Amino acid sequence: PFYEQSIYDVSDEFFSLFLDPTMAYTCAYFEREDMTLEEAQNAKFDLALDKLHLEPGMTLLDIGCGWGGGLQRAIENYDVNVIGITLSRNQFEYSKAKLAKIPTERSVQVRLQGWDEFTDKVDRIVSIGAFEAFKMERYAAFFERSYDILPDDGRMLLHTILTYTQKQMHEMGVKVTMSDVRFMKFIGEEIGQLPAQEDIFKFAQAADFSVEKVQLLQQHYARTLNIWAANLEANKDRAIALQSEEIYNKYMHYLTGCEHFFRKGISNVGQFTLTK
Ligand SMILES: CCNC(=N)NC(=O)Nc1c(CC)cccc1CC
Ligand SMILES: [Cl-]
Ligand SMILES: [Mg+2]
Repeated sequence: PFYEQSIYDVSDEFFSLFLDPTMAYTCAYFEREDMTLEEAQNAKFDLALDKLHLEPGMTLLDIGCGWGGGLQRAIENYDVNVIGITLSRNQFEYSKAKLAKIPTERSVQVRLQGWDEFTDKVDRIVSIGAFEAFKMERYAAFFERSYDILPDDGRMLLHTILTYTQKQMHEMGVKVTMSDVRFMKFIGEEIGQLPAQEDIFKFAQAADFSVEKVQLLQQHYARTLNIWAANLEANKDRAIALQSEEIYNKYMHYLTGCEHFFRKGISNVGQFTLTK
């Protein structure tokens, strides 16, 4: 009967207190065990981009380009035109300015645009950590739009957090405690729908994609979240100064709780190679 500060309300400066310098907010890939967080984030973008079989002169679309680290690796390591789209104004301005400083002989575009608006023809698509925000009632249209803008040899790499069914968690030996259910409720009131592995298969193969590979990075995310949490704790006083002890505690709770979910087996994260 009235109108009444969440983790969403934090500034980009707040995220720089605990993300690596490239501002990746998605699962890293510790290709070597002694990699730093930044090296492992680079390795995760490189892992994704390598699966696209990019050739010189192709155009690459990044759906949900975040703070731009994925397209930075694409511009630096491939001779391709890139288009990045995002619906975040902060990330749009950040990525446009970050990417403008990179030498290139190709075209580079960053747009404030959603996927349901995107009509350009592109040769390859990467989408890292954008799918989690889609509603399942939008899944079909997403894969259809992606399929239609690709050519006949088109490839797409979809990277997304995944959940398990109750039966799967049963068979796997994953016993969900009350603190796990308390945490899933916490995610409701502070963070709506996550796909299972089989869902990506269903909706991608319904849109005439073929699934050629799924790669699961469960324990890489546990390590990613562990490092994020250690960084934020190192920067606690600054985090509380920018925000509040309330917000610092919520973010630490959220990072360490998510870490626990990946470590114990409740959550996973997959890269899906889709071909046309
Ligand atoms: C939908 C857009 N978001 C992503 N794809 N991924 C994250 O939000 N990852 C993440 C998680 C998830 C386990 C927990 C704490 C903090 C972060 C990022 C800083
Ligand atoms: Cl990212
Ligand atoms: Mg992304």
